[PDB]
Amino acid sequence: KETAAAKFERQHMDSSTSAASSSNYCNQMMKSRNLTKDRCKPVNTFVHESLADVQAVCSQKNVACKNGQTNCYQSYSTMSITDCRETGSSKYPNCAYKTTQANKHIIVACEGNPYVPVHFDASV
Ligand SMILES: [Cl-]
Ligand SMILES: [Cl-]
Ligand SMILES: [Cl-]
Ligand SMILES: [Cl-]
Repeated sequence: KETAAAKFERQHMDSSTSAASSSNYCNQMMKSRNLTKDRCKPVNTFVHESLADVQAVCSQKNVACKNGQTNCYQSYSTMSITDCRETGSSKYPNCAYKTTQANKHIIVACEGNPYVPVHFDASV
């Protein structure tokens, strides 16, 4: 029922902040974006750029996706992102995440009309 594009926005977009603030950013966002609902999603990246700038990556550098598909695009410039990863001591339903803020290029898979981001492949 959620479209592929809407799910990417929900899981990866956080334009309201320019960078992860505290070490608690991931616990708060993973919960409020409903990613710790049935289980603890183990890894998740949030992008702190406008939605228009992330959508523009679909017209940037075409590269292969880790899975071998070729609809992946790497942003030309670096972007503010937050990596959220469960700690060794996280346990549904008490999900615990490590927050790591960084500035790097993002790689996303794009599809449809309009051609927008539908999957977050990696960051470099
Ligand atoms: Cl949509
Ligand atoms: Cl939701
Ligand atoms: Cl991710
Ligand atoms: Cl994804």
